[PDB]
Amino acid sequence: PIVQNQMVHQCISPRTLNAWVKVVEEKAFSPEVIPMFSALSCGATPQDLNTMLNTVGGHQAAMQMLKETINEEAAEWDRLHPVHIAPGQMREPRGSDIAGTTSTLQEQIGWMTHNPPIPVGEIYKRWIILGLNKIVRMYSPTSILDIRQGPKEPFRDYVDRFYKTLRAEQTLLVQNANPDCKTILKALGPGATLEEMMTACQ
Amino acid sequence: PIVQNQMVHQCISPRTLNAWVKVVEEKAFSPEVIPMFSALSCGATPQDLNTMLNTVGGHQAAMQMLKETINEEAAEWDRLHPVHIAPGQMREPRGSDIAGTTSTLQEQIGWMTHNPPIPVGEIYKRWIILGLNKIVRMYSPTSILDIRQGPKEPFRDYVDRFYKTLRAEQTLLVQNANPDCKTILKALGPGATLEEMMTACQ
Amino acid sequence: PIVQNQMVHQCISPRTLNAWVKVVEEKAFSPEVIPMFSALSCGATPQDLNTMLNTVGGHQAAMQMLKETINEEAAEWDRLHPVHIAPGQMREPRGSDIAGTTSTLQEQIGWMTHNPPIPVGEIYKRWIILGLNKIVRMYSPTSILDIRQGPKEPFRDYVDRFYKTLRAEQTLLVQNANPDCKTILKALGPGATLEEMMTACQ
Amino acid sequence: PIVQNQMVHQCISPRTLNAWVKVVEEKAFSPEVIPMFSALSCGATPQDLNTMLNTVGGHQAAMQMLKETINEEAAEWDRLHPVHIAPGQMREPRGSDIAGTTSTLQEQIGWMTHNPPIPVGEIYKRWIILGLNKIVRMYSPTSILDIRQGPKEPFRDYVDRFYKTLRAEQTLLVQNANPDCKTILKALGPGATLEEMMTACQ
Amino acid sequence: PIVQNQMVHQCISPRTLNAWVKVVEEKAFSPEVIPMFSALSCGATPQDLNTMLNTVGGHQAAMQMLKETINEEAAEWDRLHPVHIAPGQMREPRGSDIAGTTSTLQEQIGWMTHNPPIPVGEIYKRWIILGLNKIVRMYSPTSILDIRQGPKEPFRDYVDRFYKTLRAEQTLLVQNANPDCKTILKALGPGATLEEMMTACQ
Amino acid sequence: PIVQNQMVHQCISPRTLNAWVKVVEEKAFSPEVIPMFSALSCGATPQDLNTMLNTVGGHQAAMQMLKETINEEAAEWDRLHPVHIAPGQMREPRGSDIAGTTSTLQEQIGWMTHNPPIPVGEIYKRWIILGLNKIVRMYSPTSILDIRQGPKEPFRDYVDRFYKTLRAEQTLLVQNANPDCKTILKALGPGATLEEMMTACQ
Ligand SMILES: Cc1cn([C@H]2C[C@H](N=[N+]=[N-])[C@@H](COP(=O)(O)OP(=O)(O)OP(=O)(O)O)O2)c(=O)[nH]c1=O
Repeated sequence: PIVQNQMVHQCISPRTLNAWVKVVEEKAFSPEVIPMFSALSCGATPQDLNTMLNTVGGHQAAMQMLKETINEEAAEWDRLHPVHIAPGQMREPRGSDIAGTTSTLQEQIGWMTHNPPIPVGEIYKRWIILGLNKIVRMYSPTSILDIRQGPKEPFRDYVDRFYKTLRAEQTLLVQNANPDCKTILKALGPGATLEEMMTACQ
Repeated sequence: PIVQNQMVHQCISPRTLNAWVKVVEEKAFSPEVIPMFSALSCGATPQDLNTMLNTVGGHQAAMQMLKETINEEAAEWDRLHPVHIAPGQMREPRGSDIAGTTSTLQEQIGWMTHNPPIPVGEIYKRWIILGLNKIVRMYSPTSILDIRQGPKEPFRDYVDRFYKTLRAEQTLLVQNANPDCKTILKALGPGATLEEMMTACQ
Repeated sequence: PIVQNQMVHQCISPRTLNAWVKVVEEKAFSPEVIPMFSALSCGATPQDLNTMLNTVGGHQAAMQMLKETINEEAAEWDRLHPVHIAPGQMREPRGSDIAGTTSTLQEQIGWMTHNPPIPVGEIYKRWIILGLNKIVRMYSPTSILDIRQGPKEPFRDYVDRFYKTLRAEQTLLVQNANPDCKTILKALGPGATLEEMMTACQ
Repeated sequence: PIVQNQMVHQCISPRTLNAWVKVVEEKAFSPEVIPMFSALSCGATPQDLNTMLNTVGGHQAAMQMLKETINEEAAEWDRLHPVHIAPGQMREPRGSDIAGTTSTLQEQIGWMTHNPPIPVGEIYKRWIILGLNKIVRMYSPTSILDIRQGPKEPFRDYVDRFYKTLRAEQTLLVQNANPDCKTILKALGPGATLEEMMTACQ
Repeated sequence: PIVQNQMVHQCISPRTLNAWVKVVEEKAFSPEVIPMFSALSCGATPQDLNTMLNTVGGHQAAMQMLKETINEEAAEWDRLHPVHIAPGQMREPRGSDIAGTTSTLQEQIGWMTHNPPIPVGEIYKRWIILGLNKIVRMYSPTSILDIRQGPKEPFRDYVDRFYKTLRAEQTLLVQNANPDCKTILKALGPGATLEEMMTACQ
Repeated sequence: PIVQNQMVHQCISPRTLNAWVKVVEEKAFSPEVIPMFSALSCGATPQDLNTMLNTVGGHQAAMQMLKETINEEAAEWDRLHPVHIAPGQMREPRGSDIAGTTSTLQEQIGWMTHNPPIPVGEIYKRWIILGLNKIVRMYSPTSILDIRQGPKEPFRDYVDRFYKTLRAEQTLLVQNANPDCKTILKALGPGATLEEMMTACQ
């Protein structure tokens, strides 16, 4: 990553490397993996981002879908930012330089610490996150339409399932509630907060 | 977070990230989670606070109740602090900027390290804590009225249950004691400290 | 805590937070918990001390006895140090400011780094330790009078039990020894060191 | 490694040492070991690279194949960069100096921090990585031609196996799919992305 | 401890605290605990040394024997260094100040960072180590005279037991060897190294 | 160790201490322990080297063989570097000073940070490593002549055993291969690389 000493390059830590590999191993593509990715890659260069993605051993279908989204984003970058070199001067990054496949670490550092910065790390991160969100959505196993409260399922447990599903996938809460709770919730009227719904079906 | 070097931004550490996720996994919304949240988010920016909340994988009913409390606090902020920009100048934060959904990290840093500081991290933290306290109270499973000393339950064990319940929920200690201990405690008279009660029913 | 860079404030570390919670979980109020508390709270502000106490999830009988001892110490402080403010000047701490319930972190820092310092962290720590020692003594399960050497119990094992009990609770060693060892120890005469006693009953 | 303070030498950390040994123990020569090697050896001197390789206890067939590839790369270096010393001056590195077998740590440091640098650490790392890629390929147990979708195997599971194999080893995806999915995929037409294939056989 | 920034005081780390408690829990008073104690207390003040000793929960017979040895060493210090104060000046340490029971942390720091230093931490450490060596010797369960090679016990295993015993306790190696190995060893003649003995009875 | 701030002394870390003790516990004197020793003792003083050796609890036969090799190396040092003191001047180290048994930490530091340095830490380390290599060789359980490929043993598994043995101990690879693989390997002709042998007997 690049952090403050000046803005300097630091090696990615074993701690970070291991945190990410273990998140992926334990959580696969549950939606909460994405903010963890984002936070573990704070200050990442593109080289660091590729490290993190490359150190994942399974899920190679997902990793190939990700390469696809990256190549689409990189093609769109190049459409909007065609590149035209001057000895000792900073060249303009192309999509593949942002994605770290045709740029050196030194180039990456030169862009990211330029004044003003060309934040290649943050641009690449957004393309990766875009890819990862597609993957989360792909691997979401259940439609929110199939999350319905069981006859002895506590409302709270049902709400947990409901919003967990909506998170991966992205009135009905009441519609999908069991008969007894639905009756209570209908009687609460419109404008009830979630808190008030949950208290009423407790 | 922002800490002293100057007040500088530092990446959230894997240690912190993992500590918080593991607290939530092991303790759910026992009341002791709140001071742990507070201490793990020392110096947090709003971006860091969202990271911590976003990395929680379960409990999405609670996470949605929290969003509600945040949006109420943010609406009250905006009622009290309407915003009116000057090139290169610091804009005034709105509720959604404090909550980190419409402000950049750079803006956040600019507010929090301003002289005088606009402590958006601490303001957001208070809204989050307000939400989390509601959640603790919601998930408290037992009324203090139902904590009563068993006939062979050691007084100390009963007192532990009593104050654990009162903590989640927020004379009777004596009223709820078993017959034998209640007699002893009545004889102690008013003004007995807890220490003296516990020694008397040992 | 406040440590040297100047004396600066630093966030409490996840390491410290977790160490303390795990000590309490594994050791409850064995006497060795107290020096561990003391060492983990090195440089603590009152806010940090409250963090550490607040992050404990069980033992709420003990935590309430502790609040009592704190309020007594704070009432005695106020009796000895009544407080009489000048714009931009440092106010004098009251008991509740020392205990961190009515003082801000900034006030705490201002007292503790004043020249000369008003060491609110160290004063509060002593009140806490006073409370914790009462708790250790309360939860000590056995009178030293009931620690007696078993007929086949190795002397060393008996001495361990004896001094472990005396530590929680706070001639007889010989009196409480078994017949065979007592005879040997009586023959050693007065002035024997513990080492010499232990060697004689080996 | 050499990192920024100046570019200074730092001892390899126990954390790094243990991370690498544990990667190798758990993952052997799965392809994801290589980027982990690369990232754990960030800033490595040749001495550090030899440390990391030497601390591996098993896999000595692989370690000897690696020595072979290193000696070939070192022989090619010497062919392209023959060496011709001046008291107190920096000598030119030979292959065996790059590989750290005939150079001291001090020499290594002198090359790597020279202006301009003679990046012996990065040159050696590339030879090692070249060797490790041969080893990954050797130990790849399955031809991509033998990865075929089972009749009840979910497409996603089959794609994972397919790209995992291709990664170790380095139209057919459709050819190797089961009859039912192959029919769907043929109907999608050419130019389908992987995402669209995976959605169609879901 | 006191370490270099100036010589400054630093809080004892949770890492150190936990390392020591775990050594004692796992190893009791095997002789190898002593060098670990020494290395974990590098730069320790007397306050730190007391912390480390006080955080041990079991072994209170040993801890009381240690207090005895400390009080003897402290009495001998006072015999050799009687103390005779000048406002704002450094007083001379007595035994009990060296052992940290009557000296403050500030006094300790003032002695240890004086020019020239009065190394109270190192003096106390030597008294502690003296005590701990007595304890190691006390708890050594076996005389070296009872370590004899079994008829099918590998020589190496026997030598391990022999020198392990001698270490706790502090020609015969040959005398205590089994008949077959003793014959071989007698034939080797005098002046054989241990290496040569071990090779001969392999 | 001594590392860069100036070259300053730093305490050995609990991390290092524990890493070494655990390596020895898990790996005994497999050859890979030696490079781990070397890397964990980077910058070690002789005092640190003795710490590391002294903290090992088992293997006291090996530890005594090591003392022997050290005393031989130290006797050879003294033969080549006899010592002839000037108030406030640096004395010349004898073998026993290099091995840290008759030199103080301060002396050690004075030698190692002298300009030019008298690298007592590196000299002692080489004597230790010399000893440890003898120990590795002693405890190597099998002659390379007894490593022969089983009739259903995969060639790769056999090569692993072969080079693992050669490493502890320090044409035949083909001679010791099973009949079927030996035939293939004979047909490959001379000059085959290990890679080509392994591919041919796959
Ligand atoms: C002793 C022991 C530790 N662990 C883990 C628990 C801990 N997880 N986290 N932290 C690790 C210790 O690594 P940790 O102390 O976190 O080291 P690091 O992350 O490098 O931080 P620093 O060195 O303090 O700067 O080992 C275990 O799983 N089982 C065990 O028996």
